[PDB]
Amino acid sequence: MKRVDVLDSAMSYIDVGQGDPIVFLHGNPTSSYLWRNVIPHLSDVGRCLAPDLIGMGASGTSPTFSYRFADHVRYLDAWFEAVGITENVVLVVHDWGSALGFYRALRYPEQIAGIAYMDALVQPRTWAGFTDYEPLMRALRTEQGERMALAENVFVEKVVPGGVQRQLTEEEMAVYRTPYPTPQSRIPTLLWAREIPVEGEPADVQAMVQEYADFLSRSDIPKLLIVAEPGAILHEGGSELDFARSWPNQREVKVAGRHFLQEDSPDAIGAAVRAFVLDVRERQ
Amino acid sequence: MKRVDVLDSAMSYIDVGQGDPIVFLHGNPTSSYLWRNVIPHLSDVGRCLAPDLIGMGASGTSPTFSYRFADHVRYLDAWFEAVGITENVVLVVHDWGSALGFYRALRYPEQIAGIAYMDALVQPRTWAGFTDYEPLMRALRTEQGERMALAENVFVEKVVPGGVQRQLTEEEMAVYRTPYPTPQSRIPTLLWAREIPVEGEPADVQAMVQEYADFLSRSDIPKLLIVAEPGAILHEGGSELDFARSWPNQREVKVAGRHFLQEDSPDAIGAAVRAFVLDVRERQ
Repeated sequence: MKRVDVLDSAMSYIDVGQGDPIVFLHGNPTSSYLWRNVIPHLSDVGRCLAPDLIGMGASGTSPTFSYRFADHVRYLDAWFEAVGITENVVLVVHDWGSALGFYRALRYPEQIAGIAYMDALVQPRTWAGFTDYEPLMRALRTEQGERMALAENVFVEKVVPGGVQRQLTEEEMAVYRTPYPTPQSRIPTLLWAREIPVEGEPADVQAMVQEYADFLSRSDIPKLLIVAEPGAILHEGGSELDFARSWPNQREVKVAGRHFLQEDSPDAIGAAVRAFVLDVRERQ
Repeated sequence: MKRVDVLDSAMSYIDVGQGDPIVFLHGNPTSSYLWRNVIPHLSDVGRCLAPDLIGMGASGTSPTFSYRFADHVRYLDAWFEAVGITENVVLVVHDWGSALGFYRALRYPEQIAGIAYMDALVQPRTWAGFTDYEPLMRALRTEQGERMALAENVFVEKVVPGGVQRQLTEEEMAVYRTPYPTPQSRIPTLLWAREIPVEGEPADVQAMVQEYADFLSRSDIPKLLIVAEPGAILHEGGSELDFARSWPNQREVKVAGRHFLQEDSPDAIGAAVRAFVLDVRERQ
């Protein structure tokens, strides 16, 4: 991995290949590791970059423990600028990664050549859309959350295995556990749970997400929507997937998987993203 | 103790006596407990209020783990407004409590009848000014701080006993460690170490503290400076105590103690504050 100072911390990142950039943004509680089997379908047709968000993966931590969505936006902005990823960017995004990439395309659309997204935060959430996850996420946003996320590491020990159809090896789980050895190291996972805009709160993230939803639903940026079956956030019959399916200049591809679909169908995801990237580069 | 909702958390506070308000503000890593033997010298001549800052004492925690100085400013502002402590207020402040009270004085001087302060943050600091705390406070502002503050709870187990001349009882230490049973509960103590403006950094805190320093050094608000012998932040020979003695309309008293002087001379402190308060109310 490479590494670069960002603000008061340091961000590690995968950087393999040549050409126009293809940026892979992970979510909670994962890292660039999640993309390991998808990137090889792309590293001969583009410069693949996959950063670990601050406090996650192999990256540095926030010395002020500033782990809100706004903080991650600032850290990732600093990373884009430091590395020079400002022209003809294909974003490949998932979970909070989508929120970060969507927001970036909102503010710098001239820099974005295309967006491929999966189980994404496409608009502010409602509790109905959480379906199977509603009791857990609700509890994480009450005072129980400190125990569940920090003392019990629930995202790594339960959400990750729950969100994969196949059985993870012990080495895979060891990799996912590596950034989070102590309760005081797991604050980013709790914050990501508490930052989700659900029916108005938190109001600042709700505003940012509403803004990029309003923009992307009218933006002619080329898009690939990868839908997992049965999926999680974006699922058949759900209001959020319906909204995503309204977006313009968009193609859709279906693959097998739950929330962490990369662990179940990486080759199909990589093949779809590769067709997309070639198509997008054709019209530059 | 009383308790009131403030922003997204809840603040516990002592509220005893009646009449014009006298507000006692503690710093790192203490709580209103620090004033327990000072308030009885005042509660027959004023409404004494002593809030525990968010994440400390008996108060609720910050669900987003937002523990910077500006966050505490917002939470304490919400307390001031909810309890309506906005007229004829005498501030009795110490350590980071002083920064908060000073900053309140800066923005709403019409609400402030007088300020009694001890071992306070009167202006941005220099590393020399730290004297024998310099090794600790340098280390905490490096990557070792997480181990020292979160894993070892250095501020409660070491800094508090080291800042009192007498030996603290078992019950006293049991109280002081009550908010901090786990590493993930100790984030406020580390944030407080990292937020001190030292030689320009952090720059936002430095701007705030410089602003209230410029203001208070020229303000005619009545002041009582309680100087501890030998003290810690405000010591003989130091530039910070010299600047503090620059401040107008001020009376100075001396008592025995180190940083946590309330634990060694609470009756002297209480008598000085009571005298100051009665004078302030007589002139108002």
